[PDB]
Amino acid sequence: TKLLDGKVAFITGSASGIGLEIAKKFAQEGAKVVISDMNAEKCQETANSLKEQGFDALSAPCDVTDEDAYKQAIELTQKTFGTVDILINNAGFQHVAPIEEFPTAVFQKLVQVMLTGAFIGIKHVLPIMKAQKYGRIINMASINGLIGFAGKAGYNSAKHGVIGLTKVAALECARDGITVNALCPGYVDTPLVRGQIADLAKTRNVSLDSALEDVILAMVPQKRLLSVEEIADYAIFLASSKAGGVTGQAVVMDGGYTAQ
Amino acid sequence: TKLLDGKVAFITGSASGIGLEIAKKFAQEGAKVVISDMNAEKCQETANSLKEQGFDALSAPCDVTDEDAYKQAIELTQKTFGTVDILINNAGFQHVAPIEEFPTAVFQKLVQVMLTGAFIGIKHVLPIMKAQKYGRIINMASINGLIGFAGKAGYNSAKHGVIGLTKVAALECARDGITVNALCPGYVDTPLVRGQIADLAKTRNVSLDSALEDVILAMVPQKRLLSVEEIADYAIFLASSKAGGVTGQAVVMDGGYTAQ
Amino acid sequence: TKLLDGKVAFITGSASGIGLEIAKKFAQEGAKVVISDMNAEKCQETANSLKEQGFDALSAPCDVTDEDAYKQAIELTQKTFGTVDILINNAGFQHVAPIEEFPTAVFQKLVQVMLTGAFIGIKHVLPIMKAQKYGRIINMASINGLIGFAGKAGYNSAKHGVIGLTKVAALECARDGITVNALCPGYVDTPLVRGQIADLAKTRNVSLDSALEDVILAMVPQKRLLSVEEIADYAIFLASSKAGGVTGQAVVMDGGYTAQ
Amino acid sequence: TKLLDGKVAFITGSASGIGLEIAKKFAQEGAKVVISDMNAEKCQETANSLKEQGFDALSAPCDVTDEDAYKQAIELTQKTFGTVDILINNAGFQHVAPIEEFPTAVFQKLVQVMLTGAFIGIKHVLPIMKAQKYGRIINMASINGLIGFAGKAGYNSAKHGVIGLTKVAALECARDGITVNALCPGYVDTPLVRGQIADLAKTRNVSLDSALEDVILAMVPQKRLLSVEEIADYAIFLASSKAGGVTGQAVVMDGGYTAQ
Ligand SMILES: NC(=O)c1ccc[n+]([C@@H]2O[C@H](COP(=O)([O-])OP(=O)(O)OC[C@H]3O[C@@H](n4cnc5c(N)ncnc54)[C@H](O)[C@@H]3O)[C@@H](O)[C@H]2O)c1
Ligand SMILES: NC(=O)c1ccc[n+]([C@@H]2O[C@H](COP(=O)([O-])OP(=O)(O)OC[C@H]3O[C@@H](n4cnc5c(N)ncnc54)[C@H](O)[C@@H]3O)[C@@H](O)[C@H]2O)c1
Ligand SMILES: NC(=O)c1ccc[n+]([C@@H]2O[C@H](COP(=O)([O-])OP(=O)(O)OC[C@H]3O[C@@H](n4cnc5c(N)ncnc54)[C@H](O)[C@@H]3O)[C@@H](O)[C@H]2O)c1
Ligand SMILES: NC(=O)c1ccc[n+]([C@@H]2O[C@H](COP(=O)([O-])OP(=O)(O)OC[C@H]3O[C@@H](n4cnc5c(N)ncnc54)[C@H](O)[C@@H]3O)[C@@H](O)[C@H]2O)c1
Repeated sequence: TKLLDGKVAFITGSASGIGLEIAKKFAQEGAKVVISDMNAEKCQETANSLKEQGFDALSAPCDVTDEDAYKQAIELTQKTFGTVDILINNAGFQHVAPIEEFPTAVFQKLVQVMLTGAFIGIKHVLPIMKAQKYGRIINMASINGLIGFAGKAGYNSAKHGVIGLTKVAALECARDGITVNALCPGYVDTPLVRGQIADLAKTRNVSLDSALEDVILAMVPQKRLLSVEEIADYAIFLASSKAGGVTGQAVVMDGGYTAQ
Repeated sequence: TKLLDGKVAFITGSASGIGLEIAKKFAQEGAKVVISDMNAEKCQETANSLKEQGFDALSAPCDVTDEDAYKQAIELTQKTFGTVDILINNAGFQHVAPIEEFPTAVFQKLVQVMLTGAFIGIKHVLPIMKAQKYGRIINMASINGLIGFAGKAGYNSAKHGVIGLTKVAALECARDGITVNALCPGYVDTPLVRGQIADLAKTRNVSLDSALEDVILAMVPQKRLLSVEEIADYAIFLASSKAGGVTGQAVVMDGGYTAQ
Repeated sequence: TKLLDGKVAFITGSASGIGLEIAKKFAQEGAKVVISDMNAEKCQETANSLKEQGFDALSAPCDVTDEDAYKQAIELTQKTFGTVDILINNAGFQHVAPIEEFPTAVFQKLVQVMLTGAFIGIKHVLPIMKAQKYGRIINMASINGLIGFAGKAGYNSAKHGVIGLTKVAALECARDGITVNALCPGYVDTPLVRGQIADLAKTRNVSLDSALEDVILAMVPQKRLLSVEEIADYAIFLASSKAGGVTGQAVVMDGGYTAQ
Repeated sequence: TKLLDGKVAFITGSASGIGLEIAKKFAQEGAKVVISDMNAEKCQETANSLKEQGFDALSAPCDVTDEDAYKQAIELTQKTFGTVDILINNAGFQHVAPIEEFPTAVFQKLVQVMLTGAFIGIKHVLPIMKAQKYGRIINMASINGLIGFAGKAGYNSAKHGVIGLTKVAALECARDGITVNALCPGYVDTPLVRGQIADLAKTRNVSLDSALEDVILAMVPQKRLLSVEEIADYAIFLASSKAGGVTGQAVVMDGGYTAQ
């Protein structure tokens, strides 16, 4: 069966990692998918490969902090596919430092990409969704939106913020056939994380295996990275017509991290 | 596709309402389902109808407060189907009173059915699941496990308690291929609730429609009862092989109740 | 100054540990204190020493699971001091086991002492407090009321439950000048805990110091036991006329345990 | 007794409302208080009146979004009083609009004042506090940091964010004698709120009394505004040497709003 059959899905940061898998898996479920990221070359390359596999894919690159460019990617989507049924605000990045050595500019940029970016997306899709009395907004948050972690002042601040935006947005459209949720993964096996494992391995003079098993997974009860496939599967449920009563939630898939 | 293909699902309180729909929908997803409740007559009638529709159904009635009878229903399941892959602790009931007029016996019985009952189920399935390094335990909790509501001393106490049991159980089996989650519905269109709408309509001398729209749905942003179909659909996801990284969570489907 | 000047404080489990310090410190703040516990000999000894220090102390021993004896301790308080302004539900105990080896009787008893006990206390003081349009109820919960911990099925279930009872009770008396809060300590330097340090030291063949510093404080950011003095100081604030707008809260003092 | 005796308290937004009361009440508890706000004239006027009442008060005006001016107010404090023991990040404002009509600039400014402002304060006091192995940081958040409210996209996003910053900061200094908490008031009787009552009274053609009792207090179980005195009293406890084991918490004083 095709759980997202001829729905139109716009996914920010979809040229790598969780967003790329979400785009791929949404297409397999019958979605028309919009590949959007900074790297406009990976975006065409991505959408072009999905088209060769017989999928409906549009390249609509944009910096989510650039409201003019984000608004025009949304208009190109409307022009191309007729609507936006599903928005995934996934674009993000990381900077780990103690607060004293945390550049204020970088704090502000993490917040601008991962909070203000989601707010821009939502502001511009809410009209399209309210008109059709249907939609699904998923803000890719993190357990770091629900707990503290030393060195992640900007990230945890931005992810905490996007859960607040999620609840406010959910209340504003609860009557309009529209859900607004924050999907909160724990550690996922992504380019992002294998880099951070490499990072920790160099600096602590340990093997990639120890770096992963003794540091990163130290506080994960299941002692494993989640697969992008697992995040994508939860995204499909939340993005589907079957999840219309789920709204204003921080939805957690963290191998038990936050249960302790 | 059949998301629960030849999994064995044991569901407490499955002769009516959410448990009956879960049993029906789990069967459509290829589960072998065990109908278990107080009313042993409805249990045979239920399982007999599922068998006539070409489903694999066992009647294993028991009072979940009766640990001998619960343990024997689990053994009859093992004998019949070879294992238990999925436990749904769904059995429950309600008594609304101000604390001063809340009989202590009734407080204790709500807790015994809806907390101690879940603990008995889990204690007896954990061996079977740990041996096979696979399982799914879903404790049917409520938003009343996450918030207060005047008049529900025993219910809210028991539902809060089963979320605590959920987290403890999740941590004890996180390495064993086993997930333990609490599904937290808001108001569902059930025999239970249509009765409580009738109740409120008599006592306040209003129509069933006002009783529903002005009292019960007063604090539901979506202003609607959830369908048993919606709870069942979330239960299928959480009970499926696709949700192996979801554990120790209060998973909320409440039309936005708890977002405000 | 005397923050509890001629208030009447009834404290369950007040013959040792946190309850004994609360009784002592409440007396220093001008409270009339009721010492209540299982050990009726320690209760007279306690109250007799407070009297010799020029304090107003009553011995009213009772098992909090014995509703007849709890109701009569409350009546003896009314007879002796004229009212109950402050109830501290502190009585408790611990049994750590994996769920499979967790006797159901012991699960039920942890819940009966630490949930049903608090409900009995509240049921019997709510009339006295509602009549006078004043009161303070503090349920001694734990971080284990807010998170999971492996081996604590009964404890975490009971503490989770008493936070639910707290919210329900708070909503029932929010107009009556009455607050209902759950004080949630982390690890406190108590007879209870020094025993559990001794326990862990024997079984793991390590020093008391390693047992404390490497096991118990492993997940405490501040890397220290809290003093009974610290819990008592928060109890005084919450029990004082200054905290009338604090109600229905899990109030956490855990050296940062739950922030991660 | 003087609970803050010769502690040095720097309070942002302290020329009106909660910050002004905190400054006044901290002075009565023996603090040396720094009055800091946009209005540099109210700041001198404030500090000058505290000096005439025999208090230790410094006027150090600054825009908390201006990191150069905030850093220099902190240096003037060090020069004047020798240290900073207590930081209250209180500066804030409100803009209520549906997301579609919510100017992105205004979203960004609410976040810059109430999140980035707190991060600037913390970055610059953490060195002073870590050197002396003592401090207290209180971020004035709101229940709107813990729940959703329609029309408050920027506010709820910023307040949610500052709770995240609170937990991260708490973990970074848990060993250094420093606590970081977010005080979360409900509706307080402030210039801010009496304005919003006037606002609602005009627009809905109702009396100030109905506007307050039927709209604002609709979801407050205690059906009353909190006094600035009540927030100040909790701030004193959290800012005192008695609260050293409280850290990384959203500390709620909301007349029961969030318990339902
Ligand atoms: N990987 C994990 O373990 C993990 C855990 C929790 C949550 N998350 C969150 O999930 C999301 C996906 O992360 P990921 O691990 O797939 O990797 P990633 O962050 O490398 O991928 C995100 C994509 O966002 C793009 N991007 C960055 N800034 C952008 C901007 N301003 N505008 C447009 N695109 C921009 C990047 O180019 C990248 O391709 C992020 O929001 C992340 O914070 C990740
Ligand atoms: N209906 C709602 O709106 C709602 C909302 C939140 C959560 N819930 C929870 O979901 C579950 C299902 O409730 P429901 O609305 O389908 O109706 P229900 O409570 O009428 O059905 C539950 C079943 O449990 C059975 N049962 C009761 N005590 C039992 C015992 N000791 N042993 C065995 N079986 C027993 C009953 O006979 C009944 O058939 C309950 O746990 C309820 O608390 C319901
Ligand atoms: N010590 C800690 O680190 C810690 C941490 C979190 C919360 N708590 C909670 O704080 C409370 C105080 O614990 P504590 O460490 O002071 O020690 P404790 O549990 O040894 O003291 C509690 C007292 O309760 C009494 N008691 C037990 N069962 C009773 C019953 N049925 N009726 C009456 N009295 C009974 C005991 O005799 C004892 O004197 C408990 O509720 C505990 O669960 C303790
Ligand atoms: N009043 C309530 O009911 C309530 C409820 C929850 C939380 N809060 C929070 O408590 C705090 C105090 O609010 P309040 O009601 O006393 O009123 P307020 O917001 O009017 O007072 C805050 C002060 O901050 C100052 N300020 C604003 N922007 C500034 C900037 N960039 N730099 C420096 N100073 C600046 C203002 O001039 C003002 O004097 C705020 O953070 C508010 O969000 C208030």
